[PDB]
Amino acid sequence: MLRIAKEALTFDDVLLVPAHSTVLPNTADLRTRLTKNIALNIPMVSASMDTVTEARLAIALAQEGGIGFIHKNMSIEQQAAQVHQVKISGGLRVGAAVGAAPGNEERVKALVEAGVDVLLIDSSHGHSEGVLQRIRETRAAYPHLEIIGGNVATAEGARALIEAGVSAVKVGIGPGSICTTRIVTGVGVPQITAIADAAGVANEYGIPVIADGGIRFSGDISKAIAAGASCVMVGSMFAGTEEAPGRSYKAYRGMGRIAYKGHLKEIIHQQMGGLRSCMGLTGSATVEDLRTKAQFVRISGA
Amino acid sequence: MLRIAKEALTFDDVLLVPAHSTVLPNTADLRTRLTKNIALNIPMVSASMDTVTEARLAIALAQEGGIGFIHKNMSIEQQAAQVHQVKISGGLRVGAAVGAAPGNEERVKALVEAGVDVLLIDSSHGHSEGVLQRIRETRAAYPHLEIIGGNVATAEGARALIEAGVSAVKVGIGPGSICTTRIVTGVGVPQITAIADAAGVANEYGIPVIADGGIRFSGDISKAIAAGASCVMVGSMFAGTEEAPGRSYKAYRGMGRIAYKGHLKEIIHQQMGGLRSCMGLTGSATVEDLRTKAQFVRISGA
Amino acid sequence: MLRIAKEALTFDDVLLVPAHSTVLPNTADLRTRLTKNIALNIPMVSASMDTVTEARLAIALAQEGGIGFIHKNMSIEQQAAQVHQVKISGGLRVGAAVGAAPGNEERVKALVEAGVDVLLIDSSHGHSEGVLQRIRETRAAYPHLEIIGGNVATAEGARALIEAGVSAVKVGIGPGSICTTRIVTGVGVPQITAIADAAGVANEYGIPVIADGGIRFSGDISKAIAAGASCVMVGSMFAGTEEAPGRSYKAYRGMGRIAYKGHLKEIIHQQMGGLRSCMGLTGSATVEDLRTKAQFVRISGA
Amino acid sequence: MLRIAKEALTFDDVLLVPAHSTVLPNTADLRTRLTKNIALNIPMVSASMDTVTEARLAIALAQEGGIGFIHKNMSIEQQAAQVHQVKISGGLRVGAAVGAAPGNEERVKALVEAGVDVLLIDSSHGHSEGVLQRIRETRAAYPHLEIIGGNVATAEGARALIEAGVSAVKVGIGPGSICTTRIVTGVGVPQITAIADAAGVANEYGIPVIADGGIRFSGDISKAIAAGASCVMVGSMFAGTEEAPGRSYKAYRGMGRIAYKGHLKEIIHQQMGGLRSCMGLTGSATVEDLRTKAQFVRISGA
Ligand SMILES: O=c1[nH]c(=O)c2[nH+]cn([C@@H]3O[C@H](COP(=O)(O)O)[C@@H](O)[C@H]3O)c2[nH]1
Ligand SMILES: O=c1[nH]c(=O)c2[nH+]cn([C@@H]3O[C@H](COP(=O)(O)O)[C@@H](O)[C@H]3O)c2[nH]1
Ligand SMILES: O=c1[nH]c(=O)c2[nH+]cn([C@@H]3O[C@H](COP(=O)(O)O)[C@@H](O)[C@H]3O)c2[nH]1
Ligand SMILES: O=c1[nH]c(=O)c2[nH+]cn([C@@H]3O[C@H](COP(=O)(O)O)[C@@H](O)[C@H]3O)c2[nH]1
Ligand SMILES: [Cl-]
Ligand SMILES: [Cl-]
Ligand SMILES: [Cl-]
Ligand SMILES: [Cl-]
Ligand SMILES: [Cl-]
Ligand SMILES: [Cl-]
Ligand SMILES: [Cl-]
Ligand SMILES: [Cl-]
Repeated sequence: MLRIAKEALTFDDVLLVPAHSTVLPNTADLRTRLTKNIALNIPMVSASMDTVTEARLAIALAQEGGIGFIHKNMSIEQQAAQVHQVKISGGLRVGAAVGAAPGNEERVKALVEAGVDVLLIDSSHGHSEGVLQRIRETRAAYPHLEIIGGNVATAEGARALIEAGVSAVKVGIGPGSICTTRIVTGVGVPQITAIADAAGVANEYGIPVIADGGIRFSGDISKAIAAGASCVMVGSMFAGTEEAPGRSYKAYRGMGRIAYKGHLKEIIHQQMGGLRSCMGLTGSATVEDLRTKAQFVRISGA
Repeated sequence: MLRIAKEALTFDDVLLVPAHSTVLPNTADLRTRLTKNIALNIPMVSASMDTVTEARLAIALAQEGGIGFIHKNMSIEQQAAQVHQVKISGGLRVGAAVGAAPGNEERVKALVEAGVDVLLIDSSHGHSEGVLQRIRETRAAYPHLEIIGGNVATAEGARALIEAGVSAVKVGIGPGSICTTRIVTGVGVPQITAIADAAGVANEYGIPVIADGGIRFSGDISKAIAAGASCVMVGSMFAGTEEAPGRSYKAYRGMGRIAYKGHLKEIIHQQMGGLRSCMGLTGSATVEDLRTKAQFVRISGA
Repeated sequence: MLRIAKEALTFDDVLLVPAHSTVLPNTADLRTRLTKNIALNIPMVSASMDTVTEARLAIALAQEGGIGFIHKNMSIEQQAAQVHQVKISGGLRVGAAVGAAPGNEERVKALVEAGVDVLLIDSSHGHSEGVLQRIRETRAAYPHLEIIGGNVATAEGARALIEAGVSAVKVGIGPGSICTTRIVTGVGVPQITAIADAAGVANEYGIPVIADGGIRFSGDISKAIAAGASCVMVGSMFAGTEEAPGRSYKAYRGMGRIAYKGHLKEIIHQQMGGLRSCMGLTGSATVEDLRTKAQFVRISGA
Repeated sequence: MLRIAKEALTFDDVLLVPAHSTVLPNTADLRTRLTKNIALNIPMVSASMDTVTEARLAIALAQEGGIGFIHKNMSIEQQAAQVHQVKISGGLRVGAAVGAAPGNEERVKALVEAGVDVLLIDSSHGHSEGVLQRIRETRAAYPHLEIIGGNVATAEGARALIEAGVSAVKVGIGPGSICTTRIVTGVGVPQITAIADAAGVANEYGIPVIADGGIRFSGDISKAIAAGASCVMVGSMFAGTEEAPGRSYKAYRGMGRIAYKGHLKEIIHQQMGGLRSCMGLTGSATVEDLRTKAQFVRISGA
């Protein structure tokens, strides 16, 4: 009667199962892929948000083995110069975001001319035909440009993005800490099922999946990876750091205030320490082992 | 052993699934049906409550494309005059409510003579034989009058109302924000299952279903429609507005105080903006697409 | 692997389903049975607790159509005299409780000689052999005495009580508002499943089931009856009334303080008004209709 | 798609079912086994934590019929002397913990020479090859030494420990009140399923299982035993007692403050009183009856 496609699971619905292990946390290999052709030293990227990622944060994150996505709420001169700034600070990679509306061609051109490593075409709805069309137009114009498209939350959405020409699929409709999509629209898919459904398709093509939204604790990063993600995208977790664009707070807002957190490097150290522990507990030598072989148990939340 | 008919779902048990879309929010078509023969420009109607709907609110809502139901807790002169007031403010439609007890014939006659577009026969229990009898008596007396009957929460209740002669079925036993039915009586059906069960029957006859109770957020409106409703009836959401009959509050009570909310037009704008977004995300060009083709996922609430 | 007998449901797991009805709340028939041979005008009895039932409350409740159980924490003279007090206030019925330990014979004799209508043999564990033995000894000694035995929470426990000679089975292990059994012992059965399992057996013999514990709201009374109970036993709900043995409170304690509630008659009126409403909504003309024909839906608690 | 091994249950997901009983709480037999060759008078052991167990607590617990595990965060002289202290206070048994890193041989030798009854090889991950290797090395060196290995949370982990030479398997990954494993790593198994899976294997060899972590209330002890554990290990429950190493608190920290609790003997008395009650309710004459024959119901947590 009611058209229910299936049950869907979020981070708090599952735990990872410990397994025989020869991995110690300090020996775990955190290397992974952002896109088909771009490797990362750690599985973390920053959100393309005007309170999270500008050049300073992008530099800090790349030095720690991640990549930042310069947000689009700035002029092209400003966004190209930020790209260039990162590129000259010693062979660092950088991304930049553009919207999916028509008229973005000059922004894309400037970013590409500035040496951007990866273009993110950011949308609240990656399965929208206008998004697919922007990706197809960009891929035709720039046959060798690494392109992330998103966000999707289904197998069919991931397949559509891949067939539009993306280099990586970004997943997340509903899960972000801002919570407006779900409440305002009634649309979303719990993020563990969303990642798995997208990865089920993406794996067939060797296309990485990026898990975007809902990461609160380092345990969520492990679960996101085990569900099939190659890396995670975080906004709230890095907002309020020194590097982000009677107590001290910084603005965090949807594209609210967050308590000051100090320097990004310590946050990243704590988060990856958790991941390293999980890899020791699950016997995962590499991110790929975690992503393809670790097992979950479903829990009640009692 | 225990006589359990089935499991039943409420709004918080489900999310809508994003889908391929050529719909933009500004292009979504919000037109729908209130009854077999009455169209609405937006899928919203107001509750027949003495703290929610009198002439002023009914006028404001009709100007925005909805319809109001003038409550019955007033004399006939008063209720007929309120009907007339709305009708003369420029070709606006209006409803009015009457109780299901015997002796309502003169009230119904006066409302009909005042030009009421739709008569609501309101009951806490639409599957009661006394209600069915009042609907049958009214339908026989006024063969062409649009009549809403309710409330029901089951397939069998919807079928009984239709067989009594209603023009639309109103659903909701248990879900209203007042919460007394469930707590006091132990009776109710979670509203997403209630809407779907009623729509399963009503669809066979082209009879609209009105989802009444439990709408807190614009996301609930989308879900109600996707479960099979043609429009939603709201009480709490409009109570406390300027138009409803050291902080400022208005009474909201069952047939309690609610913080002042300003003008109805802004509320309606925000609520329909959410619905338009959901339609963009689900690829629903029209209310009918959302109502008949969108899909849900079941969630745990973790 | 894990020895799980089945899933079990409490009051908050279920709702009653509305049904076709010719019953109005004021026409509902609240008569029921306490025991095989004792009728009640309403389905309520009071707990045998030293902060709930002495003669004054027992009188008030019997005048409203219920029956009270004089608690045992008093001497025999005191407990017999309390029995007699109720019996002389105009043809009122009364119960009295005794413990299940050996040595209760003189207490039982005195109660029987005082005219007690029903003897309650009260235990936290009715399936204990010592309890069954006390019931068997009492039944042999007093072949015509109405005897309630309890508490049990299973089919097998109900069958054992019946085979020991009880006139009614009292159900409840775990559900009481005091909550110590569950927390301290880890033992219990959710009360809706407990009632149904016990009634499944008891019905085969025409033996009533009394639902004891966990009743918070009048909705719980309806659900208890629909699960198979003939009446409900309440402690917290009547504790703190005028009649029970800078704000005003009375002691409520396990065999804590409760806010003063005024007179018992108003409480009973409100509780039975809820039940009458439920019977109108479910089309239950009599307690037996509710107990044997009404249907539930299972809910998530979202 | 998603690699989910199964659903898993914690203490709050289940209740024990009452059963026919000839057991009174005062007649229940609390004797059990710690290891293959070490009996206990009550099923309780203390955690090897630097805020829970040193000689004073170990003595007090052994006098009540349990055994304590002297923690390792002290020198060998200190840890051997603490062992000796307990051994001379009148034929008391004592355990001691060592880490699983290489270099522990002299610590183990000193503990064994001091008369330690049981060696605990403590790890957050008992299925780690380094742990299995330390157990195998210890078993080869000390063919007759009772050795506890842990912690594991799976059948396969329990089997690995047994095949490494342990005398008892300790279970718990994720359940401890400190909660860091789950949150930081995303790894864990709900403790009732973890105990049952481990006991399913261990039972085949007559090897006891020790349930470690998550015990808050005496009801949890009963459930842990019924799930298959022979005894429980507690940290938080004994931290803050007089004997543990403007209000009064003691440190409780992971290997935080806890309110002062008075003397250990009263805590143990209350906890075992709950267990005795559960055994009366379930008809379990002995710990083995509870561990192998009692039944659970699954509950929703409403
Ligand atoms: O519900 C939303 N309302 C918004 O206004 C919004 N803006 C961004 N995003 C998305 O949230 C992601 C970051 O989520 P977290 O704060 O949980 O890391 C981001 O990376 C986006 O995918 C939004 N989600
Ligand atoms: O539980 C209830 N006790 C009452 O006294 C009551 N009065 C009205 N209604 C119903 O609630 C609907 C409006 O519900 P919301 O405030 O959730 O919009 C209305 O449209 C009615 O269907 C009641 N429900
Ligand atoms: O957990 C418990 N600890 C106690 O000390 C206790 N004493 C009584 N009872 C039982 O609770 C019933 C009344 O429960 P309510 O307050 O929910 O009506 C009573 O009728 C009893 O069945 C107890 N339960
Ligand atoms: O999540 C954890 N973080 C820690 O730092 C930690 N240290 C000890 N343990 C384990 O917790 C057990 C005691 O748990 P309880 O306080 O629940 O009795 C102990 O017996 C250990 O198994 C830890 N768990
Ligand atoms: Cl999608
Ligand atoms: Cl989520
Ligand atoms: Cl109905
Ligand atoms: Cl609902
Ligand atoms: Cl029982
Ligand atoms: Cl219960
Ligand atoms: Cl394990
Ligand atoms: Cl747990």
